Amino acid sequence: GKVKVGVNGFGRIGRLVTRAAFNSGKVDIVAINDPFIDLNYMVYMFQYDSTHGKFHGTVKAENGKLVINGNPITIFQERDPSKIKWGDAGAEYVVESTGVFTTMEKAGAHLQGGAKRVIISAPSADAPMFVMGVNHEKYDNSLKIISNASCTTNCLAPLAKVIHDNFGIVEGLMTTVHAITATQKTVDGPSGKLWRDGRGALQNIIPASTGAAKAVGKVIPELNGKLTGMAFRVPTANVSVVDLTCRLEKPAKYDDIKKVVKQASEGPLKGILGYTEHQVVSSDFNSDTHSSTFDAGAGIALNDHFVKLISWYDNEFGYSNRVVDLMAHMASKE
Amino acid sequence: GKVKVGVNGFGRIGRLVTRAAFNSGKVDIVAINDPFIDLNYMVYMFQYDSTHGKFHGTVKAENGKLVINGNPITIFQERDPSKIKWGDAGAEYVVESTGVFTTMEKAGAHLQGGAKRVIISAPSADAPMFVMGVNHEKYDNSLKIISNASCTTNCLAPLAKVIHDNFGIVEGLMTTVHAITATQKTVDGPSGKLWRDGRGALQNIIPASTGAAKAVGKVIPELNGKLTGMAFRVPTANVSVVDLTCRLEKPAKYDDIKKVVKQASEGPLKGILGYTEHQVVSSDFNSDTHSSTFDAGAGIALNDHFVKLISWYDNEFGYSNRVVDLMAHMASKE
Amino acid sequence: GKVKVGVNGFGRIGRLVTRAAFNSGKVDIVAINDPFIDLNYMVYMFQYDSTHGKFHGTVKAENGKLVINGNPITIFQERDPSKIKWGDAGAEYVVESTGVFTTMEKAGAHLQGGAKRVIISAPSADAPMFVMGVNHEKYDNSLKIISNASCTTNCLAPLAKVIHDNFGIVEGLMTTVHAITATQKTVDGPSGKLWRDGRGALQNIIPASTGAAKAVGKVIPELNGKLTGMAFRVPTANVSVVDLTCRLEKPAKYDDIKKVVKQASEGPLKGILGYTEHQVVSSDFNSDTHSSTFDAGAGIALNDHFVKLISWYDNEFGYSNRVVDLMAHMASKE
Amino acid sequence: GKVKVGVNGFGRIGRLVTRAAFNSGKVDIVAINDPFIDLNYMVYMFQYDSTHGKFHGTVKAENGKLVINGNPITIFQERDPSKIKWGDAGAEYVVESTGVFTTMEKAGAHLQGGAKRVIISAPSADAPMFVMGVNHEKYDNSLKIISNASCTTNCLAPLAKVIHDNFGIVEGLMTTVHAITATQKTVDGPSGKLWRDGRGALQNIIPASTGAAKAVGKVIPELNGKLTGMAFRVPTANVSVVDLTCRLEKPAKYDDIKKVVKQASEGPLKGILGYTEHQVVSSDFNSDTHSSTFDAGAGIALNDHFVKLISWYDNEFGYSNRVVDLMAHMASKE
Repeated sequence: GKVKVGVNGFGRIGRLVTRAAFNSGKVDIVAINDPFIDLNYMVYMFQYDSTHGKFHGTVKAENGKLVINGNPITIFQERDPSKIKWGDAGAEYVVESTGVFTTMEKAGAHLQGGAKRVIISAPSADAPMFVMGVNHEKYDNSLKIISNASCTTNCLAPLAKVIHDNFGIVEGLMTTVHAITATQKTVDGPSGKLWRDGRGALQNIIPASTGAAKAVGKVIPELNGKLTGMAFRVPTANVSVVDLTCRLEKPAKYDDIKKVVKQASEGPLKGILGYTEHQVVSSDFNSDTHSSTFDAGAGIALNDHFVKLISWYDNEFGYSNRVVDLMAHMASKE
Repeated sequence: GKVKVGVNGFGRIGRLVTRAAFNSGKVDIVAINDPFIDLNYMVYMFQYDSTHGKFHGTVKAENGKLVINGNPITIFQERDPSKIKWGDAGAEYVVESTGVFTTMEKAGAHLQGGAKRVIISAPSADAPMFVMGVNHEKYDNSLKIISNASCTTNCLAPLAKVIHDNFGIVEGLMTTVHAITATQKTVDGPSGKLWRDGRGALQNIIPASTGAAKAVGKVIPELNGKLTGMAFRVPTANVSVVDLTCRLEKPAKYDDIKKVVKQASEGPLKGILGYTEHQVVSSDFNSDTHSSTFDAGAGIALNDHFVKLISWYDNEFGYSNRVVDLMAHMASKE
Repeated sequence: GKVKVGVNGFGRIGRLVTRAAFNSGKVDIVAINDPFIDLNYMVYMFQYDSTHGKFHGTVKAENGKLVINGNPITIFQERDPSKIKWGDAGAEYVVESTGVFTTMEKAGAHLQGGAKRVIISAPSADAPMFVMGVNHEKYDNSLKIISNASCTTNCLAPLAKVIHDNFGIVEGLMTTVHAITATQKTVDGPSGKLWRDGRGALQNIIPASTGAAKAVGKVIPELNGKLTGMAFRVPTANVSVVDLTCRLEKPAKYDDIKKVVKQASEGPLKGILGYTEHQVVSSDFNSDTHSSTFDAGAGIALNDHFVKLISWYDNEFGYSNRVVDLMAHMASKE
Repeated sequence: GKVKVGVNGFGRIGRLVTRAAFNSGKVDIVAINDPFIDLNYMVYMFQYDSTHGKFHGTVKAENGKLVINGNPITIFQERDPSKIKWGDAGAEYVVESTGVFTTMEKAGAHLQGGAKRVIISAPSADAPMFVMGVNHEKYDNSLKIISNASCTTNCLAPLAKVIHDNFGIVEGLMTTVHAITATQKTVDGPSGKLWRDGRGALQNIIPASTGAAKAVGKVIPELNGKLTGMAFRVPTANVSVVDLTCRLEKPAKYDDIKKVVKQASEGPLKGILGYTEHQVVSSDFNSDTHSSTFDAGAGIALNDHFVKLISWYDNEFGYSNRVVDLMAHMASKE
C-alpha cells in the first residue's frame, strides 16, 4: 500500500527512485535529504534527464518544498543521517541511496530520526538482501534494515532462479557489458583505489570487478559458491547486458531453456523477468522497468549441458522500480 | 630480396596491410587495385587515419603511381580480378582484401593475371586457413590459395593453443566485446540480412554472430566442436577483447595459467601472444601489433577446472601485421 | 476529414513522417512504398527506434498490410515511381522522401500513379520551397509539386524572419553544430565526392558545407544574398544547434531580441518557434516537434548591432512534423 | 644550461607539460608536487595516456623519485604551496597547474619555497598574461608571476593578430566547438555553479561561457572590447576548433586572407600558427603542437568585409607546449 517514503541522497539512484514512485504511484515520497544540492538545483535535476527525458508532470520550488505533481516534499540538508527528522516529515520508510551508509550500523542511523524501516538501494556487507521475484517472500516484519542488492544482481538472480529450478546450475561465470556510471571519469583522471576506473570512459572498454554474481548465492542459497564474474564498462549512457556461461545438471536443449524462461516471464516473474525473440539492441530497453529481459536470439549453446544466456537490463530504471516494488511489498506485510 | 606484393582493395584491411608492410619492412608492396578509389583519393586515405594517426612517412601521387617512402606502386582500377595485370607490375603474392572473393574459385582469378599465390585476408569456406604461431608450419609450397582466418580467430587461437597444450580444453564459450566496424550504420539504417547490425552503432551495444570460435577448431583440429561464441559490438572506434570461459581437463590454479601464458609470450609466441599484469584499458592497445594480449588481472577462476580468460586485440593492426607475417613465412619456404 | 497520404521511401525521413502523422493525428497514412524493405522489416524499423524509443502504440503485419494503431497501410515495392498505384490505395498526397527524386521532373512521376500533389521532404533545385510560419501563405492550389526545404533551413528561417522583421538583417553568417547522419561512416571509409564526410563519425568533428543559410534567402526573398554558413558534424545521434552571427540595421538590445522572439513563440509562430530561458542541453530537445527553439541564455551580443543567436532543433522530429503541418495546411486550401 | 622546472599538480595539464618538456627537451623537470597522487600512481598516469598513447621513453619509480628517461625527479606531497621546498629540489621556475592558485597573491606562495619565477598555466585575474608569438616580447625580468592565458586564447590570439595586422578587425564573435574536459560528468550529475556542465558529456552538446575571446583584448590591446564569444562542449576526447566571425576594416578577398596566414605560418609564427589546405578533420590534429592551425578549406566569406575563419587546436598538446616555450623564452632573457 501507499506508504510515505523518505529518500536519502538526490543522486542518480535517489532521483530515479523518486521518479519511479510518482510514475507508478505505488508509494508517496514525502521527504528528501541532500546536504550538497539546494532546492532550486533539485528542481532542475529532477525536471530534466538526458537519459530518460523530461519528467512527465510538474516540478516547482514552493515555500521551501519540492512540489512534484502538486505533492509537497520536505527538503533536508543534513550530513549526519542520525540528525534527519524523518518522523517529523511523516517518512515511514527511508531509501538509503548515498552509497556510503551500506552497513546495518551506518544505515540504522535513520531509525534515530523516526524512520520505521530502511531500504539500502545498494549491496550491504551484513543487511538481509532481497531480489523481487526471487526471495522477497523471505521478508518479514521483524526486519527493520534491508538491502535491495545491486542493479546487476537484480538482472542475474531472476534468470539464475529459473535455470537452476528447471535444470540445475552446476557452475557459472558471468560477464556484464555495462553502460558508463557516475563514478567514471570523462578523461584520464585520478581514481586512487581503482586505477582502470580513472581512465577516460568515452574512449575505453574498462575491465571492472563485481560481486554481483557472488551475491546471487546470498539471495539463492543453493547457488552459494557456484557463481562468479566480472564486468566491462563501455561508452554507452544507459542499458547493460548480462552474459551467463553455465554448466547444467540436467540436459537442456536451447528450445527447452526458451520454453521455461517464457513460462516464467508470463507467470510468476511477470514484470520482473521479460522474454523476447525480437532482434533487439541495448537502446530498445531504455526506460524499460524489467529487472532482466532474456534475449532468446542472442544466446548460444555449445551442447545440452553448456550454454551462454543473454539478458538485458536498464541499470537505472529496472532497479529503481524494484526499490519501489520492494517497499510496496513491505507495506502489504505491516 | 623480400617478396613483392599486390593488394586487391584499398578498404580498411587493404590500407592497414599496406601500412604494416611499410612499417615492418618484411614485404614490398608494388601494386594496388581498387576500381572505386582513384590515385589522389588513395593518397588521402593512406596519409590520414583517424585511429592510427598520420602515416609515419611520405605519401604522394607521382606519374600515376602511389609513392610511399620513395617506393612507387602501380595503381589498377579493375572490377574483374582476372583482368588485373599482377605479373606486369611484379606482384608475386596478392592479398585479397575486398571481402567478396573469399572462395578458392573466386580468389583464384588473381592467378590468371600472373600472381603466384593468393592470401585471403578473411575467413574462407574452402581455402586452407592459417593462424601465425598456431598452424603456420602446416603451410607448404603446393598451396597457391590460402586464408589468414579473421582478426578474432587470431586472438583466440594463440591463447586456446597454450591453454589446451598445458591443461586441455574440455569445452569453451567465448564472447568478444568488439569495437565498431565499417559494416555498421551511424544511425538506424537498413541491413536487410542482419537486422540488429543496421541499428545505430554510436547509441547501442549490438549482439552479433561470429564463427571465430568455431574456426579455432579448424586451425587446432583437437578443438573441433569444443568451442563456440558470440559478439557484442560497442561504440569504440578500435581495440576489441576476447572473454574465453572454458572447462579444463587437468587442474590449473590461476597462477599456473599466468605462468604458462607468460612463458609462451616470452618464447615461441613472442610478438603474437602478449602478457600483461598492468592495469590496462582498451586504448592501451591502440596500434599494438600482437594478435592477443593476456590480461592477467582481468580474468577470474571459479575453481581449478572452470575459468574466464581475458585477452585484448587491436582488431585492425594485429591482424594486418599477421597477413604480412604469413606472407614473409611463405616467401621463406619458396 | 483528414487528407490521405502516401509515403515514398521508408528511410529515416519516411519513418519519422509516418510516426509524426500517427502521433499528431493531422493526416492519415494509407500507403508506403519501398522496394528494398519488405513488410516484416518495416514493422521492425517502425517499432524500434534507437533515438526516439519504441513506437507508442501498436504496429503489426496483418494480411500483407502494415497496421499501425489498427489502421491498415498498403505496402508497395516499386523501383520506378511512375508505376506506384497511389490512386488505388487512396493516397491523395505523396511525400517524396527517398532523396533521389528532388527535381520537378523526377517528383512528378508520382502524379502518373494517381497522386494529386507531391511534397518533396528535401530541398529541390526547381520546385517552390516552403517553411511553415515563414512563407506557407504563398502556397496556392495550382502548385502540385512543392518542397519543404531542409531541417537546418526550417530552424534558421523562423528565427531569421523575426529578427529581420523587427531589426533588419544587414548580413549574417551561420554555423550549425549538427548531430551525425546516415550519410556518414562509422570508421574511415570512402566518400568519393566529399572526402571529409568519409572520416569516422564517432571519432571526429567534421567541417561540412551547407546551403541551408543561402536557401533562407529563397523563402525570405529580402534576405537573398545576405546569409551563408557552414556546419560541423559532431558525434551525437540526434539534436543540432544553429548559431547565427548577424549585423542588425536598427539597434537591438539583447532584452529586446528576447522580447520579440518570446512574443512570436507565444503567438503566430506557436509550435514552430520555441523560446526558453532554462539551462538546457541538446538531450532536452529529443523528440521536440518545434522547428527552432531560441536559447535566451546561450546567446551573446557584442553591441546593439552585432549578435550571436542560438537555436536548437531536433533535426529528425521537428522537420517531420513540419512535413505533416504543410500537408494539413494544403488540405485546408483544397 | 636549460632552466630547471618544478610542476605544481599532476593533473591533466601538469602531466602534459611534463610530457612536453621531455619530448621537446627545452626545459628540465626536476620536481613535481601533488598531495593526492603517490609516486607509484604518478608512474602509471604518466606512462599510459588514452589520448596521446604510451609515453615515448622510460618511466619508473626509483628510490622515491620519478625517473623519466633517466632523469630523477623529486616528488613533494604538500597541500600548502608556501611549504614546497622548490629551492632544495633545484626548481628555478614553477608551473602552477592546479587551477586553484591563479591570483598573484595565491601563485606567489611558490616564491617562499625558493622558486625564482611562477608561470600560471591558466588565466589570471591580475597576473600579466602572455601568448607566444603574440606578446611574449613584452615579457621582462621584473615579472616574477605571469600567466600563459588559456588553450582557447592561444588558438584565437595568433590568428586574430595576423588578421588584425593585415586587415583590421572592426568586431568579432567567436564560437569554439570544444572537446570534453575533466570538469564534465559522465552521466547527469551535480555541478552547482554551472548547471549545464553537470549534464552527461557523452549524450550532449553543452553550451558554455568562455572569456577566451575577451582575453584576446588583453594580449592584443587594440582588440579590447572588439571580441566576445561562447563555446559548445561536444562528445570528443580531444582537439577543438575556433570559428571566428569577424568584420574587417580593409576589405580582403578570401585568397588574400589565405596568403597572409600562410606567410605568417612560414615565418614569424612558425610552429605556433599552422596553415592547411588539406581535407582535415579533428583527429588529424591529435598530438599536434601548434597553438592554432588555419583550415583554408573550411572557412567561408559572405563578402570582402565579413568572414568566418576556422582554426583547429589540440587543446591539450598545443597549450602544454606553449607553457614550455614561454619558460624557454623567459630563460633566454635572464
